[PDB]
Amino acid sequence: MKVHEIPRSQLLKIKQYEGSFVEWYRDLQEDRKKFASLLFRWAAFGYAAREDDGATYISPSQALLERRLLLGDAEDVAIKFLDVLFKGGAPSSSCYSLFYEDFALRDKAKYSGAKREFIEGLATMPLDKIIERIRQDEQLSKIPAEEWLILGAEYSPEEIWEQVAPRIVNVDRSLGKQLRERLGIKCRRPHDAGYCKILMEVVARQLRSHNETYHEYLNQTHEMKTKVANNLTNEFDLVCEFAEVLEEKNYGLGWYVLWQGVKQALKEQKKPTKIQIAVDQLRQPKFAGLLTAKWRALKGAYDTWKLKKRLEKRKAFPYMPNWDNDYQIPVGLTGLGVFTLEVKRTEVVVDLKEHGKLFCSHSHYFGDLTAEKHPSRYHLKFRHKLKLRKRDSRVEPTIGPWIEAALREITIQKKPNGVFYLGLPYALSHGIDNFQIAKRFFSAAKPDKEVINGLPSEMVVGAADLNLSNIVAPVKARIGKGLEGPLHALDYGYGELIDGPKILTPDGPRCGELISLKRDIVEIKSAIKEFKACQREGLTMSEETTTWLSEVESPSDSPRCMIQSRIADTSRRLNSFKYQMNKEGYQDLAEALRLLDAMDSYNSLLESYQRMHLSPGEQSPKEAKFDTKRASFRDLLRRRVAHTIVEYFDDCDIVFFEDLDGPSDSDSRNNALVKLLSPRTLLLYIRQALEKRGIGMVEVAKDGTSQNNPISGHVGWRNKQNKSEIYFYEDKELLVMDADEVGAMNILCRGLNHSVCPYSFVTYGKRVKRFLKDRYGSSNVRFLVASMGFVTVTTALVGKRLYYHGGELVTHDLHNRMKDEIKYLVEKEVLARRVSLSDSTIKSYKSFAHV
RNA sequence: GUGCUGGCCGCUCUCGCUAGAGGGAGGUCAGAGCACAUAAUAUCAAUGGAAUAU
DNA sequence: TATTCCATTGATATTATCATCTAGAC
DNA sequence: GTCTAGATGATATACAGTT
Ligand SMILES: [Mg+2]
Repeated sequence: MKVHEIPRSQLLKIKQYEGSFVEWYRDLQEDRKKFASLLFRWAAFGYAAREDDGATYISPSQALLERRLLLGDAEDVAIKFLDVLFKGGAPSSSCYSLFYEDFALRDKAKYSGAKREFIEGLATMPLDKIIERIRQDEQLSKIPAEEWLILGAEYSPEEIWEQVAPRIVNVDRSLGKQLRERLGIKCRRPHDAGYCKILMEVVARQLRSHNETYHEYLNQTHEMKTKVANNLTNEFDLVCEFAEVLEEKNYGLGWYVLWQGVKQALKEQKKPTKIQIAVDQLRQPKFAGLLTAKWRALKGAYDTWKLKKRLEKRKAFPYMPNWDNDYQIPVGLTGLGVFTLEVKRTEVVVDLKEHGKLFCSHSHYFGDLTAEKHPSRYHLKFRHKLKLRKRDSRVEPTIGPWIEAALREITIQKKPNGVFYLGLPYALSHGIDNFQIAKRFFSAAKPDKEVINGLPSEMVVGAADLNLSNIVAPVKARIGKGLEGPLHALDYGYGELIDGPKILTPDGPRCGELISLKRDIVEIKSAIKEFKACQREGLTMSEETTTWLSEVESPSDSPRCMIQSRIADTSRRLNSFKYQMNKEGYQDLAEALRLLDAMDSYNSLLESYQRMHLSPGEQSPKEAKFDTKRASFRDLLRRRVAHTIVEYFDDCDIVFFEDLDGPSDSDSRNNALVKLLSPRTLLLYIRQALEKRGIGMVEVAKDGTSQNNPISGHVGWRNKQNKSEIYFYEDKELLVMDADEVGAMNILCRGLNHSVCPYSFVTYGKRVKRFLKDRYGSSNVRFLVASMGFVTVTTALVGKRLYYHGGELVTHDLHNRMKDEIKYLVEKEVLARRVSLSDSTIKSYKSFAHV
């Protein structure tokens, strides 16, 4: 009902409504706001003031003192009510009596089946079984186990229940009624049970969300403080002193600034540098200790200082939440409210008994929808259809497969434009077989034996590489117990390829022009930027820029006029591209990504151009625009990419992906480029789309999955001029391979290996511990260097990278030497040989295999 | 059902004019295939522009 | 190279998406 | 009967270069 079901949702537009629906909705929202605000004060939370960006705050003690005045003598009852409501679950399903005026308490506990079977089996149960059964139930725990034994022995179950039922009644079910009579709580409709139930559960949801957020926030602050306090060295003190000195000159620190300043301080300089204040401060005697520090220590000190600066920036408490926006109001079938669903020829009719009827329209998402009524649920059957708004289009209509789901609740919500929407959250049912093998077997370093015994004897698996160009590179294989082949699945057996590595979709013809357009936009931006500077000091623009600007036909020759001619020409081309791609439905995804990049650049060009007249000293801030067209196009592209991958892999069980990193902090130089791929949300969408078809997804370690040889495990050199080719040197021969089919193959190799074989590490964690225990004798070992950089593990080095190439560990230097050897060999234009990874003459894939 | 496109004409703004470029609302003429898990709250990091300094 | 102000975007955590007894009715 | 509405319901699946 909940363990093996997958929830999804979609909306229907409410065309019209009868009865007093709007009054009911408005009353619910107003009471939600009021009582959420009140119960936030009953639970004395600290919070930061919103008006001054959290400079000041209200301590928990002041909130506690104000609560003592607000509640008075009901102080203790409210605390118990709040504890029960915050814990949640079934023991708190009777809190709606805080609002309901006609609430009546039953004086006996419910005769549930779990207690029927307990009482009916008292005769045969020994004392140890009895005490172990009732040590977790708070109702049954009200009676000692020995008394249970005498009751079972001397009395019949029919009279046992009568003797016991009043004794084990839950005494926290009457707390709300105690508060309402004592504080005079009144809601808008105190004689409607469903109204009170819905209101209480919505308010409780909001308060529980804030409770969990608040506690994790207060925990994380202390965690950060302890982590800062555990790392204290001399370099940290020196870096703190250096950072303070720079802030007095309004300069501030950075990793590049510190590193390059230390680099440039040793060498005497003549020409002034971009980082000159830092260099001048670094040449002072009091920072001599920074100039002789080792790189690892300097990096660690910088990291600790960065953590300290982030820690000092946090507020004391989170903001008080804003309750003003509307909530989705849920109504169900066993008590929350009452609704009936009727699918008609042209409408969907939702019947709320005494709050009117809602008439809704049909979707193409819920195509050919039918609903069948069952005792406490609806069975939904529908399909997806193409929406073609053009009446006479040449596209042949398509229809998807059937979908069967279970519906038990509905939601109602109002959009800010004044339209009402009905949400239908349904649940799909699939076997939890594929999702448990992915989480318990393939994500574990050492799976337990009973997991291994339950695995099937055959599997189909896949792997894929995702990039900004040639978006997807997939590979499909089949593994099984008792099979033979090049692929070795750890703890499971062997397997052989089904569909070798390839590139699913190459880039389109229009990708070349969409880069020239962005180059032109950036060049115009530079022209504007230097025109302003030359205007300020009464100089003249350089001849190169004037020659470039004069290439477009213009009605004048002054620079401002030439820059405006260039901007008009550049947007005539962007609009043409947008129109042409929208005409076809955005067939190519790489072209769409390039178009998005060009549009983003053009927006900055316009923003710069609008401020082309400002005078020194005066600032101009950004102006708010209520535009959401870019966010709806960017989202459409991510969903379309997730669909291509899931459509390719529709017959697999497990799919392997590398866990990519999202945009980074200020120290990264290319995080504007990775915001455009935007990888983490793409992975989320891929997981959601695979999960709708009962396919498991695993994320494997990514370091070195683009540098090892899939066949022999040797390192290669990836060309800098062209990133789509990688070169290897084996058997005194030079070989070349595609660097996207190498990534997919290495991802498949690491997935089948549970990511235990490392690419590089420091002289541990579960993966490295298992690798050390299996490849070598034991996990408690030390390392000594030998020969020309090879390492021998013995049962010394500290803090050094060690790489695994070809089955042996090697030191950092030998890895550099091998890559350099390949580089010098290729620089001499030595002809290489093409190797295909889908060859059927390959006898073993040795990449990331330690056994 | 939700989402994503241009040309042309007035009006109205900001900037410039040896000269035009851009924004907003509206009218009109066209274009239009393939995706869809729906919400509330909180928190962190960056992107772009402008001014300032070595 | 750095600082400050605006508005917008990527990402990650919480809260959610009912079942079964009982008392009245008719 | 069988409805249909209100008050009450045992505990709990990993790991740490890449775009
Ligand atoms: Mg790649």
